Order: sequence, then C-alpha cells, then structure tokens
Amino acid sequence: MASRILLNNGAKMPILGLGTWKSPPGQVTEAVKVAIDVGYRHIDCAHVYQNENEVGVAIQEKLREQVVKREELFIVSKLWCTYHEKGLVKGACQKTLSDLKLDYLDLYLIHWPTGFKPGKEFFPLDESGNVVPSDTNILDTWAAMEELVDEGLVKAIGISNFNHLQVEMILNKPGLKYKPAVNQIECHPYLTQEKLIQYCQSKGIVVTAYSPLGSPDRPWAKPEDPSLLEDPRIKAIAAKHNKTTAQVLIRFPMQRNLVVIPKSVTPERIAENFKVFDFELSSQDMTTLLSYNRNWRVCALLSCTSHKDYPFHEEF
Ligand SMILES: NC(=O)c1ccc[n+]([C@@H]2O[C@H](COP(=O)([O-])OP(=O)(O)OC[C@H]3O[C@@H](n4cnc5c(N)ncnc54)[C@H](OP(=O)(O)O)[C@@H]3O)[C@@H](O)[C@H]2O)c1
Ligand SMILES: O=C(O)COc1cc(Cl)ccc1C(=O)NCc1ccc(I)cc1
Repeated sequence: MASRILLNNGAKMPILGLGTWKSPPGQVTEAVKVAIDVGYRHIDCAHVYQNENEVGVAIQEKLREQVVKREELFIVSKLWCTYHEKGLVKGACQKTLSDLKLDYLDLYLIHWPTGFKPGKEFFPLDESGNVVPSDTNILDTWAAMEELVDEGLVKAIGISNFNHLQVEMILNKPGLKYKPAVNQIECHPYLTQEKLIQYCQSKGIVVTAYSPLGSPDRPWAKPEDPSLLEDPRIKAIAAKHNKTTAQVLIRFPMQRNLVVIPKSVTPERIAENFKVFDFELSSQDMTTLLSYNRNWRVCALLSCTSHKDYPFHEEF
C-alpha cells in the first residue's frame, strides 16, 4: 500500500502522521525529532494543544539539519473555536505559522464546527458552566478559510468533527470556492464511523482518523472505560500477525483508505507505530475489527453540548 493519499487540491498527504495532543512541551521536541528521523513526514498540530512552539523547534531543526526538505513534510494545524470570526482567522493562522516556524501549512482545519466567544479563554463559560457561543456560522468561517488558500498561508483547507449534515452544508455552500480536502474525526474499532466515512469518501473528502488507540491518556478517562489496547480480541489478531495491538489499530484505518495520526512521546513507540507498512490485515480481520463498534467516543464534552452546532446529536 502506498504511503500517501491524493487530496482534492492535487497534493499528496502521508497516510501516517504523528499526533501531538497531550504531548508535554518538554518532551514533544524530541518526539517530533525522533519521528522525522524514523520516517514520519506528517505531524498533526493545533493551537489549542499549547505546544506548537516546541513542535516547531523540532521541525526547524530537522529542516536546518537537512534531514528532510520542507516540500517532503506535511504539517497540519487547526483553527480553534474562539477564532471563528472573519477578522480573527488570518491572525490565528499566522500565530500558528509563527510558532511552528513555517511559511505555510499543508493543511489547516476548522477544529470543531462550533464557534465560541473570542477572548483569552479557550472554553469561555457562563456562570452555569455552558460554553458561550459566537454567532458565527460554519459557512462564513469556511469563506475565511478559503481566503487563507488565496493568500498563500495554507495549501489545503478542511474540517474536523463535522457531522454528515455539517459536511453537506459546506458542500452545498452558495458560492463555494474550495471543497474541504479532509474531515478529521474520531475513529477506531469502538467507533467505526461507517456512515460518515462512506459519505465523505463518496464526495472525494479524505478522512483522517484521530484517537486510533482510544486515547488512553485523555484527561477524562475513567478506570472503567473500554480499552482497545487491552482488548483480548484485538490482541489475538495482533498475535496472529506477529505485530503489537497498537500496530493493528494503526493498520486498520490505513486499509479503509483513511489517514491515521497516533500520538506518542515514547521514542520506542514512535518507531513501533511507524512499522505498519509491511503487513496486511485480511478482509475477515477488517470485518471482525469493524464488528467491535459500540459507538463509544473519546472526544465529547458536556459543557459544549447545547451549542447550536455541537456535532454529536445527529446519528452521524
Ligand atoms: N481533531 C480533533 O478534535 C482531535 C481530537 C483528538 C485527537 N486528535 C489528534 O489525534 C491524535 C491522536 O489521538 P489521541 O492523542 O487522542 O490518542 P491516541 O493516539 O489514540 O493514543 C495516545 C496514547 O496511546 C499511547 N501509545 C501510543 N503508541 C502506543 C503503543 N505503541 N503502545 C502502547 N501505547 C501507545 C500514548 O502513550 P505515550 O505518548 O506515553 O507513548 C498515549 O497515551 C492527537 O494527539 C491529536 O493530534 C485530534
Ligand atoms: O479537541 C481536540 O483536539 C482534543 O480535545 C481537547 C483538546 C484540548 Cl487541548 C482541550 C480540550 C479538548 C476537549 O475537551 N475535547 C472534547 C471536545 C468536544 C467537543 C467540543 I465543540 C470541544 C471539545
């Protein structure tokens, strides 16, 4: 299987990338350096992760060392919810570029479909704990994203955590100039996303699977939640293939024509997670993994559920 997938902007995107949410700032520079040394060419970033400066130090050092050329890297970041306004989008993108020490992003995503009140706080709340919305809509935010392409700041634009109706809304936007290249969504054997993936793929939108290992380090994990990495059924498939459970969990979305972005700051795991291009899951393995769906989400947040554009009320 090829290492890159063709996007609807004509560029190629590496199907395996390194995730950086929760990567501590004192560890992420080495994580990214190691990743690039062992073959990663795609890094998934976001302003809200609060570590773009440190990710950027690694990228810049590897470019300066001539380990890789800029054209060989595929750097992704995301517009946070408090920057959905027309007059804030460019500055948000530019802050990310400055922190990452780049002159362009390969892909810039609307991080969530919901706009929040601008200000210092990433999750502005009212006194009862509800997020404070902005009156921005996804269509006007999309137009602002299109301007970034036309100004040379980003090569591609896309969306993240958009449900099927929201993807459709973008595709049906009056005067749409650029289709979204990517929809980045949670996807793993407990949340298999067959409906949304089929819709996006049918429209030429590439899907990126986040939390492919079930995000065991998510800060709201409870001791009782289901655990992909410990699931004996998945362990059995891994054992049959002489691979680790994580390697199976990474190969799974690859064979569905998805991009996948496992996170690690452990050098041995960063390397392990990349060694997924030399084995194949059978069709029966794939269907078996799909069968584990339980509609379980890592990524959801009660405080945001009443926002008009909160994505997880719809079935898909
Ligand atoms: N667009 C969005 O809204 C959104 C939401 C969530 C995530 N994402 C992106 O997707 C990335 C991945 O998702 P995620 O960070 O939620 O979780 P994940 O990649 O599913 O899991 C990361 C966890 O798995 C551990 N791990 C990694 N490789 C392992 C291996 N080979 N064996 C055992 N454990 C392993 C990591 O530990 P160590 O790091 O300690 O090694 C870490 O605790 C994020 O970092 C972010 O870039 C985007
Ligand atoms: O959004 C991500 O990429 C990962 O999740 C996070 C990352 C940070 Cl750095 C802070 C908070 C979250 C989080 O709470 N995510 C769940 C979440 C769900 C719906 C909405 I609208 C907003 C957030």
